[PDB]
Amino acid sequence: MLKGFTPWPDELAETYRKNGCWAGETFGDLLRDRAAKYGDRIAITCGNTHWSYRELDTRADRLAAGFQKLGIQQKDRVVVQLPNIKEFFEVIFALFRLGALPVFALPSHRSSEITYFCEFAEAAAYIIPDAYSGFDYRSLARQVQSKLPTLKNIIVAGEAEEFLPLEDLHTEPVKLPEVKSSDVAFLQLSGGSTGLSKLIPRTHDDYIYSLKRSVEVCWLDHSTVYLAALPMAHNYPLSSPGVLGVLYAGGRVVLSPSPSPDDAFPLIEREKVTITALVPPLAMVWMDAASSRRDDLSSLQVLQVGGAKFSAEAARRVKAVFGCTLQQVFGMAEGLVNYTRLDDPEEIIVNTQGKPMSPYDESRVWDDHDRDVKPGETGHLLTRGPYTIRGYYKAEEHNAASFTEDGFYRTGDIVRLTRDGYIVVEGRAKDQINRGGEKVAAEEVENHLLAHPAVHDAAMVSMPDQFLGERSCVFIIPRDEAPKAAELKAFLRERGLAAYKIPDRVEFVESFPQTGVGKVSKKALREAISEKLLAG
Ligand SMILES: Nc1ncnc2c1ncn2[C@@H]1O[C@H](COP(=O)(O)OC(=O)c2cccc(O)c2O)[C@@H](O)[C@H]1O
Repeated sequence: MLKGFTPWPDELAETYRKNGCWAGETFGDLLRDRAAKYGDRIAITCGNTHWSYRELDTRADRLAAGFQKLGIQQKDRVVVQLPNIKEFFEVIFALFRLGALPVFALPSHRSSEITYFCEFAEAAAYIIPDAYSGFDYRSLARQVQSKLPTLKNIIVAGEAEEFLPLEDLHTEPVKLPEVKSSDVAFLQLSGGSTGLSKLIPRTHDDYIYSLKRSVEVCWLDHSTVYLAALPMAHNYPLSSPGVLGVLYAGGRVVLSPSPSPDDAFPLIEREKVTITALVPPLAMVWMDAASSRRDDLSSLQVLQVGGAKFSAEAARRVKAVFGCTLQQVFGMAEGLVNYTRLDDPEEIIVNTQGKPMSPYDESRVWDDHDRDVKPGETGHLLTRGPYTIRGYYKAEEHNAASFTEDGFYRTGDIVRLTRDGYIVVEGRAKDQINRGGEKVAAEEVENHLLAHPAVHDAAMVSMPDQFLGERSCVFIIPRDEAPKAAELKAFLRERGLAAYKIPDRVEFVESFPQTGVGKVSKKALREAISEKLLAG
């Protein structure tokens, strides 16, 4: 057992292995199997290059041997920070076959976060591309080493300079140590706020199960052509169903250079993508673009939007702008993933954030005092299941606060449950605005503002007030010429919005600060409004 990992209770583990949730197969097996069945099928597409399943299988074996020869051992952690390129895949499955643990960093991470990941995880290696999106990662590597002289295996996919060329590692395959389906397979990152994310241990069994359910719930098959538009190392574009779900089903993954329509649209028409995944802010950009671009996105069958709540006023437009089915996805790297079903009524797809994907996912909505709220009532969401961790990596204190004594994980979201078990998310507990003794659901107000013809997007956050404790500020991205602030308040007033929900202040910006995967960082917005106030 990996040191720092919190296992599922023995009796539950058995239940899961008995009902078949935990298949007992490793990622190594998964690839070996798929490679044997349809080796010639194209698994990955990137620009003009392609990789068959057999190809990936072979490179993974040959790379694992190189990694081992390098001195990387079973249980070793390896911080992987690659863009959406083919290497990512040979890198993780090779690590998977050596029993080494990838730690999934994002392209946007810098020395402060990377140095942390390498120290905390006591990383044996750091894997980066030479340069991506205008950033030279070797300079980041140099910054990291100067902070951690002990990190001596810096692997670069591309021009390595003084470091180690990933391409020079492949060698003759070898006998590798046994990897158990119950072993931790990798460490993911949590996505809250306050920098330093917690590390999340996921085992082969519990993760592959999450992939199998996502495949079934999302109808993926040999005909699936999934476009990876978001940084694919994030839990959402990696497994819900993600690039890994697509490989599980024998489909084909297309790698986009960036999330932007300029890059993605041609790819959708050229490669005939049948499904892609976006986060709300990007969904807005795609919808605007889809109305000004002449690309043929007709092959699109399913457009996923998640990571954050995709407001009703926007969601309802998917069918007409893209002519495909919208699928809201509400998941967390900690475990639980919810989806609106592909054959659900338009209203359920447009007004909810789905229902647990597993029959064994347990959900509870509690009130501030850990008491189950009354049916249909709004409250704190706790969850427990086959693919939901029981604790963060080496984090006793935080675990004491994040998990109930019995095993439920407090997701940090405020939600209410529907009759059929669907979840209607209000927003995160931390994003609640308590204006002078009144709670305000930010997203409720943003949805209204999205109805205004001059609003591209809106993010409402709290701001300090010495008299009311908290006031509300909404950041608006103008859909061209920015309307006046009084015009927006009046708009909301005309709609009958309760007076205390109306933004006290309006800030116009060209874009919102975002997180690694692309969601709006309300924390950054709070800092920005808080700073402006201090300026006075
Ligand atoms: N659809 C939706 N609606 C409202 N809030 C949502 C949401 N999706 C995610 N969230 C917020 O994000 C955390 C989970 O954070 P991450 O680990 O960074 O993950 C994801 O955001 C995510 C999105 C879609 C699918 C999957 O698998 C993941 O992991 C939630 O607790 C919530 O606050």
